[PDB]
Amino acid sequence: MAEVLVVTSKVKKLIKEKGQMNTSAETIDVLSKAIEQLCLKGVESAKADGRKTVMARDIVID
Amino acid sequence: EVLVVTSKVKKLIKEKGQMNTSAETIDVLSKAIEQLCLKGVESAKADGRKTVMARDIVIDH
DNA sequence: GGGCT
DNA sequence: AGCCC
Repeated sequence: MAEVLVVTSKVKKLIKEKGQMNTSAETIDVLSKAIEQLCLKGVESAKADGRKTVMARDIVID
Repeated sequence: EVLVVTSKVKKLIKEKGQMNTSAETIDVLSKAIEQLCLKGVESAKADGRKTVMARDIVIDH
């Protein structure tokens, strides 16, 4: 799907290796929505600063 | 290390923002995913489950 | 590599 | 001049 923004295999490997847990399909969808929201907040910060580039300091996790 | 699909993130930010994406931006997004997944493991384990589910990924903040 | 922010 | 397409 063109909608998936996370590397499914690497996310499942992290959760398996660090948690001994499986990962639901819906977990991948929520993580992809999280990325989309972070990128859109990033665009707003960069635009407010009059920049053309989304930089690390534009991505704030509360 | 990289947990986001770099080409799709750059396409989203280019298409939705008419902006470039810094290399460090990709690293911060990957750190964000790692932290969300590890908080997910905590919630799932606390609930006695063997699967990280959507309700384990808390993002409303 | 070839420009750009 | 460091860094992005």
